Amino acid sequence: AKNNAVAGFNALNGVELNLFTTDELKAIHYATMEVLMDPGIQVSDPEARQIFKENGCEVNEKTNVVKIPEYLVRKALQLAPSRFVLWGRDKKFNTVQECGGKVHWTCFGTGVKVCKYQDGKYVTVDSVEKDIADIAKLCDWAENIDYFSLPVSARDIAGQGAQDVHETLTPLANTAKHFHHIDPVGENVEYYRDIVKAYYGGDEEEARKKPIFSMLLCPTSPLELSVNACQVIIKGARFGIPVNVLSMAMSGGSSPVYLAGTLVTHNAEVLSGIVLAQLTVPGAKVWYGSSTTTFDLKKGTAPVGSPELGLISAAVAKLAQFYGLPSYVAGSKSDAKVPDDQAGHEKTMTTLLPALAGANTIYGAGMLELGMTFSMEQLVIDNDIFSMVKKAMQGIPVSEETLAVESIQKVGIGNNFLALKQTRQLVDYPSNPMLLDRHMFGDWAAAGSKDLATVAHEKVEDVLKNHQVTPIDADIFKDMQAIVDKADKAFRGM
Amino acid sequence: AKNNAVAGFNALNGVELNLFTTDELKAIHYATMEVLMDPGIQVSDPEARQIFKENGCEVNEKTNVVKIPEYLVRKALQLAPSRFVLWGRDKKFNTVQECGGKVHWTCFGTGVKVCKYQDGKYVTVDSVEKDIADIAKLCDWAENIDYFSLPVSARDIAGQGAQDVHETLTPLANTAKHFHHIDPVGENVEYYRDIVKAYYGGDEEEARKKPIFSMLLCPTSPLELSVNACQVIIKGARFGIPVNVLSMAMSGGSSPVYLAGTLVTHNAEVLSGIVLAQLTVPGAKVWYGSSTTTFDLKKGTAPVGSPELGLISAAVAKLAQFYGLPSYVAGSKSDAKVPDDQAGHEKTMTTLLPALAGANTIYGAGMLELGMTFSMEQLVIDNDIFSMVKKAMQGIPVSEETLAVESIQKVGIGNNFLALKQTRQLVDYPSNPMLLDRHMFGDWAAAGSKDLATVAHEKVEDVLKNHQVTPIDADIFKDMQAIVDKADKAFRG
Amino acid sequence: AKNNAVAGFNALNGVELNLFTTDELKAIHYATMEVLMDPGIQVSDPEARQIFKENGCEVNEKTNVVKIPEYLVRKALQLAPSRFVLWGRDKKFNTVQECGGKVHWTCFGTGVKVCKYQDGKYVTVDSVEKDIADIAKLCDWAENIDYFSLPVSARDIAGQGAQDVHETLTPLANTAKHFHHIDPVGENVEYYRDIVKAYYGGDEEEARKKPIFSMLLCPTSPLELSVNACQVIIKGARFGIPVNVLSMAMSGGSSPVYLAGTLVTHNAEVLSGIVLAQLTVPGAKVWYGSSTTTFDLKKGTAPVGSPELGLISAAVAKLAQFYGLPSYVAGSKSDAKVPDDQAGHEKTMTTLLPALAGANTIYGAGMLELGMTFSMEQLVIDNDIFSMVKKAMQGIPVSEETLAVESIQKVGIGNNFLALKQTRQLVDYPSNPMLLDRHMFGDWAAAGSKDLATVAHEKVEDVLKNHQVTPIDADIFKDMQAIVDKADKAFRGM
Amino acid sequence: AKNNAVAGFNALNGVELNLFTTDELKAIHYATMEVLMDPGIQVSDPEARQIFKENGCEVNEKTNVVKIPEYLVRKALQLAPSRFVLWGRDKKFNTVQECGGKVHWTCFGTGVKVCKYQDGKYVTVDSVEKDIADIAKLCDWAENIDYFSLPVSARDIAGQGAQDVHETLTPLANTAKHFHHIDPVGENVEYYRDIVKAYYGGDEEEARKKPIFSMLLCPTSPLELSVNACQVIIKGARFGIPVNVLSMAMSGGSSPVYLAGTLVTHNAEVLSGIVLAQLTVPGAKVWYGSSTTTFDLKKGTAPVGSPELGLISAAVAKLAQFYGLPSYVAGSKSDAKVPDDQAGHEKTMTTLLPALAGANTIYGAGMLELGMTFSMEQLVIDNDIFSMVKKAMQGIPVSEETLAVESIQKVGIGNNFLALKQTRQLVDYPSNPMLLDRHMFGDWAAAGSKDLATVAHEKVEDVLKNHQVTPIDADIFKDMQAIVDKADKAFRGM
Ligand code: NA
Ligand code: NA
Ligand code: NA
Ligand code: NA
Repeated sequence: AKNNAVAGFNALNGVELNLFTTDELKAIHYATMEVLMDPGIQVSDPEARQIFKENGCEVNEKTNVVKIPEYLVRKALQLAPSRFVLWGRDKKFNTVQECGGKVHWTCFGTGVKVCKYQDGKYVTVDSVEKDIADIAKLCDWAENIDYFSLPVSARDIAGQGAQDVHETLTPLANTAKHFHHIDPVGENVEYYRDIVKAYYGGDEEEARKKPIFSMLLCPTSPLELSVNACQVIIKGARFGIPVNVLSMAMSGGSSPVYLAGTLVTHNAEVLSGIVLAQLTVPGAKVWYGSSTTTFDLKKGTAPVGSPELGLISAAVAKLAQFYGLPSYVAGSKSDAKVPDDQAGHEKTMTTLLPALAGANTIYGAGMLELGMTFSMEQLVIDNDIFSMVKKAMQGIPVSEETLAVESIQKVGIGNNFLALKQTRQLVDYPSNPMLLDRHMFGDWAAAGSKDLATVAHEKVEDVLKNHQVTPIDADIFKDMQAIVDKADKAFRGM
Repeated sequence: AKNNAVAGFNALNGVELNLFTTDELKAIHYATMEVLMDPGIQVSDPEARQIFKENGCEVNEKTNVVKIPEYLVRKALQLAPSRFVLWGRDKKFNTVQECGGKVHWTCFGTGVKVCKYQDGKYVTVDSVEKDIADIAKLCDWAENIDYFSLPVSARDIAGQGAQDVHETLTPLANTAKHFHHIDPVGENVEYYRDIVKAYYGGDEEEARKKPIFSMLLCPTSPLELSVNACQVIIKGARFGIPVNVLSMAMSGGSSPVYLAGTLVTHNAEVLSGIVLAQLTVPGAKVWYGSSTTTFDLKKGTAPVGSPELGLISAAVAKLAQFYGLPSYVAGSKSDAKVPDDQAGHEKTMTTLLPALAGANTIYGAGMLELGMTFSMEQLVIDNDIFSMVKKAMQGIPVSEETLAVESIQKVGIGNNFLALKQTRQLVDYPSNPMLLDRHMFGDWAAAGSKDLATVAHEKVEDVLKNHQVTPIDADIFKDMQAIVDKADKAFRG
Repeated sequence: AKNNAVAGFNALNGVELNLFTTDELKAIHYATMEVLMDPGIQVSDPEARQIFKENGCEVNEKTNVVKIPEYLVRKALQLAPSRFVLWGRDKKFNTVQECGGKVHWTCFGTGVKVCKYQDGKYVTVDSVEKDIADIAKLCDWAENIDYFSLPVSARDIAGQGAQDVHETLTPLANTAKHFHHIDPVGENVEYYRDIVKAYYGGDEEEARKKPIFSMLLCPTSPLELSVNACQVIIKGARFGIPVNVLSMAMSGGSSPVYLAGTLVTHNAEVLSGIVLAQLTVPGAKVWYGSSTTTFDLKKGTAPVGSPELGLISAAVAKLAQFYGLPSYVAGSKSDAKVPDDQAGHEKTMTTLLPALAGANTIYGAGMLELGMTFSMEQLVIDNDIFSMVKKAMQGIPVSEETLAVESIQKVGIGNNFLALKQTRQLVDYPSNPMLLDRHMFGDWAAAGSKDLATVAHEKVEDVLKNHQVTPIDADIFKDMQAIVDKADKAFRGM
Repeated sequence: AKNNAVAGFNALNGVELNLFTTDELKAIHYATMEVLMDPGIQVSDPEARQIFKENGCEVNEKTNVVKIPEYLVRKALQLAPSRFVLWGRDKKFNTVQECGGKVHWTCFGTGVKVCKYQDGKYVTVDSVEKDIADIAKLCDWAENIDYFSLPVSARDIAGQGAQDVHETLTPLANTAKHFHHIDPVGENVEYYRDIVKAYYGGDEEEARKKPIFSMLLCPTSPLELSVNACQVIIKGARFGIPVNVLSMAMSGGSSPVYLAGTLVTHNAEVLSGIVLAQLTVPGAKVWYGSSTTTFDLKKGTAPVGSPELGLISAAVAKLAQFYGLPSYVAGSKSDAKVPDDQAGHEKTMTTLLPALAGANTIYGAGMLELGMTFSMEQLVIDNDIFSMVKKAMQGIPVSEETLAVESIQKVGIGNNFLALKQTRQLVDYPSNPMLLDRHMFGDWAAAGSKDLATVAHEKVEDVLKNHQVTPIDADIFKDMQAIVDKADKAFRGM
């Protein structure tokens, strides 16, 4: 009968996107190891500078300049786990972060304005702790949004209390998907530790095992570690909070105009963060990350929706895969000041590259205005664009079955597979976009001839008006909120 | 001193995107052959059937089903030139089509409706012959549209005259660039040949030694070769005109719901058309094309701005590089009825994949509404998109200079490169979009707060109102004009 | 949430076995190419010598020695179909023979003796057409036997008529699988053509489009094309019958002691056949075959159960894949004069190697005594072996599901997977040997303490007295049976 | 003239068997570093448990559940040697165990029954310390048996004396080949260390330098480390006694039905044991071993003669080579009760797969009845198979001399090589089995139509009587024999 015995067969599952060779990967490494020694990094916080020294570095106390020897970069890289798991309040939302090409998406972070609908026209308005609750609710419904990252700032809590300890409980409550705090504060890290230890009722061990709060720090480009960042890392490590050491460098700005040199300036900064982490607590969960892009040597902005942002995040991932770490990179971002043709493009352009390259986590969903405004319409739109990607990422499955030769034959010359059994079993196999319109001119017209913004906007309302977000336990919540009030109290007592 | 010597070094220039492995490529191939022997392929054209029979196929004269032996696919593929040049009336538009990754873009083709303006809004009219004379004018200006493919059908010529011969002189007339005729007629291929022999002054050599015109054809899925097709090929071969054998299958409709299967069906049809071409005139200029997409088993239509399409065009571009022929795949399309947020995503998703796979020619620029409308506005957007795509395909160039180690050092800790000499030199290195906005909310708002559609629209006007298209010779034009006239004459006959 | 998106992942399905680098392959080819020009092969038949001569072959008529130019070796290898399919009378037995590693099995062909059981022990007596009938029925049951190949000879028809023609109708009659004739006779090739054509109701189109018969010739080692072999090709190619150009060299005998060298001699012999096949009729179905083995300079016999046999088939298989042709090779062959311990080892040693190598068709199933005797018992035992192989060929399927991390987890430390949901969905996943006894000592002895030999013998009997075979149509059989007679009478007429 | 200058050339020496890609290794790895953290590994022994905690391991003191951080796996591995040597009392038996594909064989261990010749038939009688004596004498002779591994138990010592110590000196005196103790005891490791120090005469460095004693232990599936096992690792590690950290999972019982998943469990277990040994003593010679098999939920037992076992070992050998350590896998085992066809087959299946993948040590020779009985006949047989296995691993040597185009010509069309020089010189080159019969039928019948089993029985007999085992210096044996006494004496003091 038909064969069912085959010899070794080499296959390709999904889509492979190559940006470097080892000889090239290594060069980028060497150049960074050089830069790490001259000039080195400016580590402002003294405690961190202390840890660096103890472990073998060369710290210049008058200029706060540390020189990291490759052997530490090496050692650091051996301590770090190649994988850890982000937890949610609903285990179903858990998300894994592991050295590989297993792609996950998260929303933008962190904007200051919100693109809400006013009198017929969408209006850019200043964000507030409440806007955060709405986004959080929305992203709790968006499937492709694995976990939540602080979308906008609680500006209205500015000089009022612990805005940062605020941007913690709000998210944890308006969603059950893991929370990634983009704006942490080195001195208030204990507050996050507490708020979580609170969720798991006074039990710390549990909050270390099932962490629901992770944070992001930023090496100040070029070649500097802010005191805020040093404490975020150190506290992040010791307590058990995953730490994303993401970078924001700009070709022609804080790093070379060339993409390659830029990567170096980035690698150096991010690697010094990761090093500082493992020297504090070996096995500290870390993220080799980046949001680096290029400086528009003209317009006067940080274009975050251009191929460069895409290529770099793409590359950053490949570098993370090379170092054995999980990647969190900029992706699905746009410089469009509105959800129009451009927006859709730049979003698709900056996400597909990093995804095919295997970015363990791409952030930018729902963002607009080069990271200034956050649009909920743009989000659900992006959240759909990802589904398309996840299909494309399916690439081409070549098997005797998928080849379907008999199938081709049964149908014969000049017929259709419509009736056929197989065709019916694969009704869902094809990509079925939630918001994209695949209708005739009639169907569409006889439905309002609405553009995607509108189609999406109508979706924004619906979700908000009915999505069901698993709420935090009655008492537990008041325990957590306790730490927030204590944080505001502490704060006002200048 | 500084080093200036290096041993063996393996580099990666560009962005390498992979879909298959050899073992898998072979697999696809066998299915394609295993199918080429059963059921086979229906060849309605009796002259074709003879050509096939003449070489060793099993031409069942009563059903027309030809059966092609792998060895004939082997000789076919060893005859078809791996590369051939396209010529625009303007030498500076020449476009090399060669088995490999050298990618090029060409506008969409060929719809029946145009998305133009009216009263503050865009409206869907029905294509005409004055439209083609404009689409051609724009594409002549569009710097990422290497050559011209028929945009929309000159409807005001149906039953009036030879719509095709009209659809030939009009384009060639309104664009120095090359012309790829989407809907040519097998019985009039000689008309075209002559319209060209004219431009060159009755010199059928300069007409061969400089194809300023090429054509397309689509085997009828699944596994059929329409009569018009076989003649477009046979004549195209005989006259020495570049023929593009593009498939039109639809997973879940005319081909297996699966892609691998769909590729087999596509491979089957496209190849046969290639074998038929070669057996006609060894060395005939052919293409391994495809517009194959998936039938939306949930909307009762053919989504062509979907990731499904993207993957198919990209896969075809590989099967193309595999056998050894130039590719022409369906990319940069969208099922969006309006140049909105969707247009971007869809256009980008579908153009990217083939662009990165190495499609030798990607077409669909300007399209909209699954392929019924041609927005002059989207065309320009897509053209600015292609530009961005290009910077992308440059990936990361890792060299001792691009790594800029010394640069990082002269600037050092906490400073900028704005000053740096090297940086002042690379001012035109970073991607610079023509339409895409990258300003602040302020700057942009004080512009009118124009969305890309509106902005892309004002660009069209500017182009149509001021683009100087290199005009055909005065007489030369009147000569060709006649070929169209005589053609229309015979028509009314 | 749970990951459902991954990029470029290279995987290995099944088990891969390598024998050569492309350089060694090419090298072997180069020897072969030169050996064809010097000394060249001896084409005993004039018709073929002519055919060769016409396409540009230096043909010395005084010695019949033909020299083949590389470009012809090339032309032919490009003319031979990469794939063709064997047809059984039951479309549910059809077997695909196509370049690659799609492994298939067939019984041995063809011994002169039959090893049966008489007075308690095993008795090796001479075969008779009846035996052929019994083997045919037996194999029509065995799953792993894709198709049937003339197992033994009708030594009783010897002298009474044309045995080879009887050797055609009997097999085609006792089994509805495909029939591969190991002993065709060049002059009678037409008799086969008709029995088949007869079967199809005279329609030759159907006989050519659905070959129910195929045959194998043999280059005469070292470097000779016997007329018998020449006619089989020329006539096979013309009629439309799959021809198997299989070599039978012997290291230390008709080829060097080394194996690399024996492969050259073989390669030279086999290709010369294909050159003929294609030059006769372009596109003729062909098989790159071998059963070459090493000679045991010590024992004076050419062992066909030695590792060298296995090594050689494996190599030939690869050589076929190199030239783009389907392969037919030895394997699953033993030298032991009875189904004992030796038997099982040699069977495996020679079937395992060629199999993991991708041989398109392994033949030798149910054979004993250096290819002299056919063992009804060893055929079922072997058949089951082919199963344990098909399983082994699955190797390790590594996917998110196979890794089944959750599975290991839900079960947890110090527990059993016994009553776990997934375990019960894979109840039939493991290898389930039909003969090989996998019972405790107890359960076995309480079943007669039967060794594999006897246990087999019993399932042999059951299969014969109980297996049904799709009979050929009454009307048709007499038509074919008539072709047999028109040949027997004509044989006697001398 | 004749060339003797050739540019770069890629060659494949032997046969290569693949199973995973790197992406797939990384995959299997992560799942092990995922499991190694959750659930974790239960360490029964507190002394070892302390060692884990000491080195940053999170111990759940109450449940005894140790969570091993990936970095401890990485560090453990960096410490472990990539090679070490096994010594025999006879310098000529020294066996190297090194990361790579250098294959070696050792007898099965450790059954409790000896298949011996009763009244004309084979009987399964319970073993005794004496059995070990002879089995040791047998193996000593078997050239394809690198070193000896306690095959049967000194059953007649249970509840009478220090059995395991009897299972030490006994093997050691009845063979000069290295002895691997399959079942050592955590509280007697010191007796062994002393006994060895005795052979060398006080010099412990000699005992460290030339270990003539190694020992194995088995983690408890799934995810457990019995008290005894832990002590084995620790003591062996501290004394400089190699230690085989061999796992014994069962697909469908203690590990996922799938093999990928099972391997993951195998990995977690076998690694933890490696991590322990290392943390206890950096540089402790160890083994990444396994005998994990499948479990026919049907037959009611775990068959160690199935293709599953075959694949598993192979898979484990690769993993072993992946991590840089030596392998000790199960192979050359059978489920058959009597040495019949099944034996010879199942043995070649389980032994060939690992030999090819390149197991650094394969063990299962001389075994039958799913690991219950130890056949002395099957032993001499398996050993002779390994010879055929060894030839097979020679694959095809492609070279100017091996291709031998001159030789092919020197002989020419239709003439043999038997008379040729190159042939008479290579008379020893082909595989020459000791028991596999390659005689024609006639010669065989004369020999008395003896199967392989009995011809094997006659060989065992011939060996047990006449093979001489090197005498341990009489005096030294006294010293050694003495320490075994102190082992018994002490034993009765409880
Ligand atoms: Na694939
Ligand atoms: Na590059
Ligand atoms: Na696999
Ligand atoms: Na070799």
